[PDB]
Amino acid sequence: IMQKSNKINDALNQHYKLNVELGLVYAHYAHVADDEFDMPYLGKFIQHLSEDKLGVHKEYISDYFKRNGMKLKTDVSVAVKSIPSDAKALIQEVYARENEVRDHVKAIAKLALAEDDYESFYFIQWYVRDGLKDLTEVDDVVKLFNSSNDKLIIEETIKEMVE
Amino acid sequence: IMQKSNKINDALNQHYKLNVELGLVYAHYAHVADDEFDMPYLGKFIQHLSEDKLGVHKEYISDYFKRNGMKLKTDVSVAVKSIPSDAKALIQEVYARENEVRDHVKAIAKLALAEDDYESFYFIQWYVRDGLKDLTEVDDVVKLFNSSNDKLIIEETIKEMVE
Amino acid sequence: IMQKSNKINDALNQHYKLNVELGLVYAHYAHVADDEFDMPYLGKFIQHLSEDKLGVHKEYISDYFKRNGMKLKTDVSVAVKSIPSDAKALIQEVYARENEVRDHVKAIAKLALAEDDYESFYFIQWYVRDGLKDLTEVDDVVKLFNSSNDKLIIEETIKEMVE
Amino acid sequence: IMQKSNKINDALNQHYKLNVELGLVYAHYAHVADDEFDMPYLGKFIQHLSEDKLGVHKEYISDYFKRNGMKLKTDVSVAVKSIPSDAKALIQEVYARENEVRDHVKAIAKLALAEDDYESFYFIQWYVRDGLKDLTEVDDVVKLFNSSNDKLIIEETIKEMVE
Amino acid sequence: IMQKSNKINDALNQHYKLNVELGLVYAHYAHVADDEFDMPYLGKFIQHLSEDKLGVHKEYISDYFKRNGMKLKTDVSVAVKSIPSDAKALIQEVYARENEVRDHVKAIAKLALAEDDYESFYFIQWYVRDGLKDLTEVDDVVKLFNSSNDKLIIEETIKEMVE
Amino acid sequence: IMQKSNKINDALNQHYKLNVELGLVYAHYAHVADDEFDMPYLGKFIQHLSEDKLGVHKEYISDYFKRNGMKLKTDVSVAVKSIPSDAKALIQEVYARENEVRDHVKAIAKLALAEDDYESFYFIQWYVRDGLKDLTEVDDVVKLFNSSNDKLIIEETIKEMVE
Ligand SMILES: [Fe+3]
Ligand SMILES: [Fe+3]
Ligand SMILES: [Fe+3]
Ligand SMILES: [Fe+3]
Ligand SMILES: [Fe+3]
Ligand SMILES: [Fe+3]
Ligand SMILES: [Fe+3]
Ligand SMILES: [Fe+3]
Ligand SMILES: [Fe+3]
Ligand SMILES: [Fe+3]
Ligand SMILES: [Fe+3]
Ligand SMILES: [Fe+3]
Ligand SMILES: [Fe+3]
Ligand SMILES: [Fe+3]
Ligand SMILES: [Fe+3]
Ligand SMILES: [Fe+3]
Ligand SMILES: [Fe+3]
Ligand SMILES: [Fe+3]
Ligand SMILES: [Fe+3]
Ligand SMILES: [Fe+3]
Ligand SMILES: [Fe+3]
Ligand SMILES: [Fe+3]
Ligand SMILES: [Fe+3]
Ligand SMILES: [Fe+3]
Ligand SMILES: [Fe+3]
Ligand SMILES: [Fe+3]
Ligand SMILES: [Fe+3]
Ligand SMILES: [Fe+3]
Ligand SMILES: [Fe+3]
Ligand SMILES: [Fe+3]
Ligand SMILES: [Fe+3]
Ligand SMILES: [Fe+3]
Ligand SMILES: [Fe+3]
Ligand SMILES: [Fe+3]
Ligand SMILES: [Fe+3]
Ligand SMILES: [Fe+3]
Ligand SMILES: [Fe+3]
Ligand SMILES: [Fe+3]
Ligand SMILES: [Fe+3]
Ligand SMILES: [Fe+3]
Ligand SMILES: [Fe+3]
Ligand SMILES: [Fe+3]
Ligand SMILES: [Fe+3]
Ligand SMILES: [Fe+3]
Ligand SMILES: [Fe+3]
Ligand SMILES: [Fe+3]
Ligand SMILES: [Fe+3]
Ligand SMILES: [Fe+3]
Ligand SMILES: [Fe+3]
Ligand SMILES: [Fe+3]
Ligand SMILES: [Fe+3]
Ligand SMILES: [Fe+3]
Ligand SMILES: [Fe+3]
Ligand SMILES: [Fe+3]
Ligand SMILES: [Mg+2]
Ligand SMILES: [Mg+2]
Ligand SMILES: [Mg+2]
Ligand SMILES: [Mg+2]
Ligand SMILES: [Mg+2]
Ligand SMILES: [Mg+2]
Repeated sequence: IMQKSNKINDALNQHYKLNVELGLVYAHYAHVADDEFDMPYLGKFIQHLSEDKLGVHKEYISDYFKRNGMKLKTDVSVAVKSIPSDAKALIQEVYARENEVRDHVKAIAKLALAEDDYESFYFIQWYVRDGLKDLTEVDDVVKLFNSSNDKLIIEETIKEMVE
Repeated sequence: IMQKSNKINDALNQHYKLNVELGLVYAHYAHVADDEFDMPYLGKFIQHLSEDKLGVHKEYISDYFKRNGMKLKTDVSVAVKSIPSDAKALIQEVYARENEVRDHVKAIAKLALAEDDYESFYFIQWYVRDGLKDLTEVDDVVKLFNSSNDKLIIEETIKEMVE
Repeated sequence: IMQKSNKINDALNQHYKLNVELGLVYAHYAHVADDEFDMPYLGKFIQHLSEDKLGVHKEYISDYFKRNGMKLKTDVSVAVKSIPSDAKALIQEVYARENEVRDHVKAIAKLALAEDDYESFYFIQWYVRDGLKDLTEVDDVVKLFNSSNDKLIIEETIKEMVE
Repeated sequence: IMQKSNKINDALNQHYKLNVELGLVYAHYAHVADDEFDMPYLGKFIQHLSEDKLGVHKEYISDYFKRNGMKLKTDVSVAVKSIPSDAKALIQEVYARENEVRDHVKAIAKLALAEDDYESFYFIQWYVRDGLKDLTEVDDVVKLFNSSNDKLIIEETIKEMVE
Repeated sequence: IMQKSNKINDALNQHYKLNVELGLVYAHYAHVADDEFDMPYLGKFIQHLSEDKLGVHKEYISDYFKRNGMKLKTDVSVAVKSIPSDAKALIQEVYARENEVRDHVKAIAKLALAEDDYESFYFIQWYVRDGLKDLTEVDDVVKLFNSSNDKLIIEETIKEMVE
Repeated sequence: IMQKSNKINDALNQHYKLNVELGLVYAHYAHVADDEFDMPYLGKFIQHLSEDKLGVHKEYISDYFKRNGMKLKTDVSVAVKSIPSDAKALIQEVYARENEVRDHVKAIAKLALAEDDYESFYFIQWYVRDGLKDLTEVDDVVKLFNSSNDKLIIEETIKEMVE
């Protein structure tokens, strides 16, 4: 009498895929921030976000599926074929992707209510809140590039954020 | 006077890609071991191996590239399109893939000597040793399925291995 | 039945001499960084590298010779007859010399294999790894001069590196 | 795709046999050093070397075989049919045998590279280093017999070495 | 007025030889128990018994000889030319050899009284008691193979015995 | 109104050079004491003196120059082209060089007073005292070779001095 929603199943499989692929992209951007742009703390901030997407962001869905009978799907393809031209544009790109996360998460909450899937509406509340948190942390680094022209000042300020 | 080997660069980019894709496959197999085969400790063993491949196995290469000027490439595609039929065949599949890792790692060591790239030969020694270690840990779980017909006995024995 | 290689003996005596003379040059550059360029932390970084070259870098060879019957040779001549014009070029010079160290160390590893001197190949692995480490630490200071125009910002950033 | 080298298998079985038989000989020499030559600390030094050869020196090979599918062979024959005439010649004999160990270990490293068996080249690095260490510790006792004519002085000096 | 018995000297040299050769055989059986029969705890039990035979069982005799003027003889030959077909028969074989130890030890006690060698009768009391102890510990593992058909149950039970 | 004395500048640059070159010679003699003469504690005593000359003895001058505007000069050449024939003559040679240090240091103090350079007279007081201290410590080892014919007795006595 509690059959899982296929629509929610698909939307969460899509979101699983987004977090894997985002995490793989951020792992690359973390590398570039350190190696090419000489900003290892910016690299550490982005690497932390990468391990976040490839960790709890995907594991919570996988665990959730175990409990309710939804089917997990692993279908992944991502190629980092060009890189932003400097550190500001790099973190600006990360921002734009985190903003899209908020839009994807919102669609899932809306769908969960349309499906009368209150377990799924409960489960997604965490993503609803974290969408704004991850976006805010990234926004706190974007602001640094408009507040100083000095890479090492910026780096020094980031070091108190991923501490 | 210390220009990086393109051949080693490619072979390590390929190995980076193998560890990402293997890690994504193992994350799926971990899920199935718990959810479908009712073996959450086998699932915990495979999840640990997944986080190993998607963690230090790929990060050491990325860090190494930063030091020597090799170029990191992120080009990933993996789809888990069928799953082994039971827990024994699942861990047997994991075994077969770890055995292939040893063959890939051996080719890189051999290439590093052919290139007179002793930094790369040093760097790969860790993978040379870990290839046998990961294979042995997986082999220690395969043996359980030939030693008992009782899933819960096996599960109980695995619990002292990923402890 | 285990007679020491004269070729390895000479190559390690040459490397002993390189580390003494490099260490004496860096001791001078450390002085100049502090006294002339007003960068005492850059001076502390270079002094640490000096004591590294004049310490374990030369002592490991001397100890090794004691064990295998190779002959130690002390033949040293170095004069610091001009100094780079500013702090950036100073650390750039240190970089260029550490990069040459990697090339010298690589020749010794290659020779050890050609001689079937596996004790010497083992012994040099430490230098193979440290060549990249010392180069990376120096590279981490070079990057600072391209990341800021402010000596005191740079100095402040170096202070968290030789801490 | 990772089939074990029979040549390495044989060379390591031979080395297993050497460490057993050497250990049995040293256990006898330890006895004689104490009982016949009145040098119990020299006896303790040689007994420690005996337990070294009959312990980790043979166990590491046996463990290694478990991991890679090589076959262990136990084929042992040793008879101590004459004993050196005094303590100096006793420790001189031990020295000569440890020097031969270095030659045997070197042949195995060389063979491992010829076989492209990098797991075996990794595994033998420990023996490559320990060959010089055991030889050096034994050499440190040989030197005592050329530095003093007084057994009890020598004994007293050995007591700070196997401490 | 206290001249050592040659008969006891020979019987203890023979027993020294038995403990060396038994210890070498058990080291091999320990390997097989783990590697071939997938029972590493059974392997750990047999390895412990091996180090027992090759340790105090032989050292007590060697020490005893030092005190009373008996001559130590090292004459060793052992080849493990076939292995029992499964774990039960392996531990059954170990049992049969430990039972023979009790018979050999009993002959020495009897001889010591016939020789009026009360020091030797005292010295052998330890072996008289340990013969039954080692036999009992081995018997406690034999019983497991008649109490369960499940290798992993047996393994789990052995793990609380060599703990 | 406080212009640095060129004469003191030269005399301290010469003394800087003496301590570097002496330190390099002692590092070699330390090696020989251990390796050739079988006296590792004598080697440890001489190595400590080497690190003394190449450390504070040269660094105090370099630091002093930073404070008063004197120019540091690095002009070093030393070759150890023959070695004394035995341990006594080795330490006798070290003694003779430390005695010359006292004469060089005395000339600098005398010059500092002739120049009315009381900062330089203050600065050299440390060297005035250390000249006698280093000479006394070396003299305490020379005395050992006239007090015993037994290398190991001497070695044992040195071990309580560089402790
Ligand atoms: Fe569907
Ligand atoms: Fe976080
Ligand atoms: Fe599921
Ligand atoms: Fe792209
Ligand atoms: Fe940038
Ligand atoms: Fe998050
Ligand atoms: Fe600041
Ligand atoms: Fe700060
Ligand atoms: Fe701060
Ligand atoms: Fe290419
Ligand atoms: Fe692990
Ligand atoms: Fe890079
Ligand atoms: Fe598939
Ligand atoms: Fe199953
Ligand atoms: Fe691993
Ligand atoms: Fe249990
Ligand atoms: Fe249990
Ligand atoms: Fe338990
Ligand atoms: Fe030569
Ligand atoms: Fe350092
Ligand atoms: Fe030497
Ligand atoms: Fe110059
Ligand atoms: Fe400057
Ligand atoms: Fe270094
Ligand atoms: Fe700060
Ligand atoms: Fe600050
Ligand atoms: Fe700070
Ligand atoms: Fe064969
Ligand atoms: Fe030891
Ligand atoms: Fe085996
Ligand atoms: Fe013999
Ligand atoms: Fe003697
Ligand atoms: Fe050893
Ligand atoms: Fe003493
Ligand atoms: Fe004493
Ligand atoms: Fe003492
Ligand atoms: Fe007899
Ligand atoms: Fe026991
Ligand atoms: Fe004896
Ligand atoms: Fe047999
Ligand atoms: Fe079996
Ligand atoms: Fe026993
Ligand atoms: Fe149980
Ligand atoms: Fe239990
Ligand atoms: Fe238990
Ligand atoms: Fe002048
Ligand atoms: Fe001192
Ligand atoms: Fe200056
Ligand atoms: Fe000379
Ligand atoms: Fe001498
Ligand atoms: Fe001094
Ligand atoms: Fe004494
Ligand atoms: Fe003493
Ligand atoms: Fe003492
Ligand atoms: Mg409604
Ligand atoms: Mg070649
Ligand atoms: Mg060759
Ligand atoms: Mg080849
Ligand atoms: Mg009677
Ligand atoms: Mg006057």
